[PDB]
Amino acid sequence: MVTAALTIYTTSWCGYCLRLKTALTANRIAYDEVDIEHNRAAAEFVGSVNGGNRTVPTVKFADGSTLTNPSADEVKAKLVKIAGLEHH
Repeated sequence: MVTAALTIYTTSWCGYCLRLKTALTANRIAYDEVDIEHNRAAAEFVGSVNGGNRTVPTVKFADGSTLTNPSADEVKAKLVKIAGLEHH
């Protein structure tokens, strides 16, 4: 369905949270977000794929894989191939 393009795992008290939001918004990237300290299973997941420990935001794509705190370019590059569009 690609409605869940990427799920953002972050805390509200993270430094990169609002930084990355703006980058995605400027690229009109459609995303879903859930806070990690509310969702323990998500916290566990993001904490595992994070840089050592839970600190940085992580995006879980529609393919199931993650990318630890990426920029809008980096996510666009991946997301496009998952959804389609770049073809005829």
